[PDB]
Amino acid sequence: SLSSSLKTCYKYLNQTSRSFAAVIQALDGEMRNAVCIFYLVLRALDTLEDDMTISVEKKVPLLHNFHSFLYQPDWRFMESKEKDRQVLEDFPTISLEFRNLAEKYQTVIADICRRMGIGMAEFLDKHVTSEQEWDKYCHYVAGLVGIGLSRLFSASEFEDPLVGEDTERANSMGLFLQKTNIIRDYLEDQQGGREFWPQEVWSRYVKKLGDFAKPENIDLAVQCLNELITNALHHIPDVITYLSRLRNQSVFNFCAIPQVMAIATLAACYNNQQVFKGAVKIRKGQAVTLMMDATNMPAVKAIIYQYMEEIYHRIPDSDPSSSKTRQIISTIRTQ
Ligand code: NI
Repeated sequence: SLSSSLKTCYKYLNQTSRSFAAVIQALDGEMRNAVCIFYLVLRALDTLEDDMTISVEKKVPLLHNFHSFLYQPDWRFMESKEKDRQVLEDFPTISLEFRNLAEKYQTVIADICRRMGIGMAEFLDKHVTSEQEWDKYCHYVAGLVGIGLSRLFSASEFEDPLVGEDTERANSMGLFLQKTNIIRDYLEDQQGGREFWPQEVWSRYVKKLGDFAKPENIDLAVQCLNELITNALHHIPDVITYLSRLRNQSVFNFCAIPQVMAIATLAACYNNQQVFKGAVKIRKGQAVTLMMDATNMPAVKAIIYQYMEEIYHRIPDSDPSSSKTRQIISTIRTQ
């Protein structure tokens, strides 16, 4: 039932999303192709942004005008040295399918690309300073994905207008995933010369973000870790509100699975020295269980509440964020 070009698009989706691909492919009806194409367009944009072999002077024009390449049938980019470069080399195939989408989906995807390109370009030289700047960066690379998705769901009418309307809750969905990834990936990012932890926070502990990798600094590193985890937890009430408003089963699964994965991850990272020694992962069986069970509101709430309990009873009295961590958890639990 797929055209030659759509066949190729799903192949790329599987190459670049692994799974998530199966969850996307389970989306009902018109949502499936819309989300598949949105994901590929975002992957192409992110592939440009990530590629350190592309100079800033070359990269900014590509970021600024990426949204316009969607309407340029022959546009491709042949000089990338990144893992997912096939989506850039074969962009014509993706944009062809994009232009085959209903106009209501095109409008959303183009708007999000435009906005993300501008934001990504703003952050190419600079690192993240304040907590407000952390939220801004996360909005650009992840919050806008949540906003775009929510707008696609409402436009398809498989979800209520409210989903696309409430940009704040949609933004939180994205910020929660992105902050979680940033926290978990401290060491991987360090070894790759990337710095995403906000300076207003870490500079309360060490003189350079890299100092957290030093074993004499483990206590300070964990305090900072716990502070950032506490920050991320503030998004959980919005995540619960967002999930609670979904009436489509395939949408609910698509939305809930990454969020329950993120919470399991934050729970694993909390007060955990191993964050600064390797990549803390969810144990493989457990990850598949959470995926398999993340299917209705009572079940997801029960999961989040259990993980919040595991954090709560691990909070060291001596942690400088201990009071705040307890308070957000009590807030999450009583929703
Ligand atoms: Ni420009």
